[PDB]
Amino acid sequence: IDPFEMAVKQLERAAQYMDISEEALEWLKKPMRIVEVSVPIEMDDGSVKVFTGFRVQHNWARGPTKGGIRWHPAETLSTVKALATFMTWKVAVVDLPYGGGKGGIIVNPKELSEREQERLARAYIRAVYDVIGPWTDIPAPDVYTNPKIMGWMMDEYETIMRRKGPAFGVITGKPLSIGGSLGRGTATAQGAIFTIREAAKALGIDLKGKKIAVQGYGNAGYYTAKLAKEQLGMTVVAVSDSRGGIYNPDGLDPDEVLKWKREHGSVKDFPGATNITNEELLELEVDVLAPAAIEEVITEKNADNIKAKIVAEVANGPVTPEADDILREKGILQIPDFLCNAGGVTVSYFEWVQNINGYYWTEEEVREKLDKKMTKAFWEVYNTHKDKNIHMRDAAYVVAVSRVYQAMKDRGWVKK
Ligand SMILES: N[C@@H](CCC(=O)O)C(=O)O
Repeated sequence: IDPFEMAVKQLERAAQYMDISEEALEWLKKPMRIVEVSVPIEMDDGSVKVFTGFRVQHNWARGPTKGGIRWHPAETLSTVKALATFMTWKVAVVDLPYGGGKGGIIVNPKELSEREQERLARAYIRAVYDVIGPWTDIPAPDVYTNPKIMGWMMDEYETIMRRKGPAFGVITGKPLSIGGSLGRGTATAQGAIFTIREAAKALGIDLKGKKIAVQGYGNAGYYTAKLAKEQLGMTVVAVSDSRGGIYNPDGLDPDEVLKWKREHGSVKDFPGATNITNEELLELEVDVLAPAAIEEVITEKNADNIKAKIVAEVANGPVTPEADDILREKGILQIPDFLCNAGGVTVSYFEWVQNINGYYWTEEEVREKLDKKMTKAFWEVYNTHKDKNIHMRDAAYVVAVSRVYQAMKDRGWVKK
């Protein structure tokens, strides 16, 4: 059903466990500003083709909006609005001076060439310039969008702004050569590792030598497994993909698996492991489950088959609302998605701070700062969950919407 309707219904259901006025809830139920523009480019055949681009600024009570740009052929305004609403909560839960935003272009980047991609990025910036800025709206990379497009977009924005302010801060996730940050590439997996470490500390289970399964061997999933094996002392026994999955009782080395992904199709047919499917990995005996794949994979059909003490939501929406209650009844600690993968937006915030200050940090400073914010965020959510006897998703929503509501009351946007 409609993504924005799902997000609004989730917020309504989470509003039951916290004191919020009706006017503020109605304010939060709709985005503050929605921009739909035409994005024309010159194709390699010389013809001009016009694309539809979106930019949604859900709420800027706590600061400038922040969200990625999507280049997907199945992108709609409703999906962008839903993701912007989720970005608002994501930046509110980790205490960032940001609001929630999102953008997108209905396009297939595979069919476009390199020059067409650069033209598309520059035209999107020229179209949405009036509503974006370093203190207004900071975009970021997302699906089918990379630091190269970030660099093109930053260059176009700087060309339009005539270098009259900090142009590097208009967009994050850009190359290190031009205003990039250290630790951006592994930000979300590092944040997820921090939240998993805190969840284990809060459960009383020692994670060294414990089984972990990660679904989806993408950028987030591979690094989640690699850091789980490296700094958490986990044991990656199973990983999965879009074609299938592999499983090994002794465990797998993330470097080899990623090496294999480069020579053969996906992760299927690992030499020493067993070829399994995605549902099999979901209902597999591991200590921590990390579904970093597409959304809606843990559902009512397989909710009661889950046997993982910790379900880390690296992806956006990997667990359905009824699966949340089923897992809570089963006594499984569930880390909400907009809290678990908040490391990416936190490191993007660090990059923005470095851009606006003109001074840049090292790897260690970024890592320690990210560790502190994710630890504080997880502890706030878990304390809210314990003091009120609610699902962890409800506690995270309470924590985020409380900050947003407080900012709205301070600004005088809403009174009661
Ligand atoms: N949490 C964001 C990261 C991009 C950003 O820095 O806003 C996302 O992946 O949607």
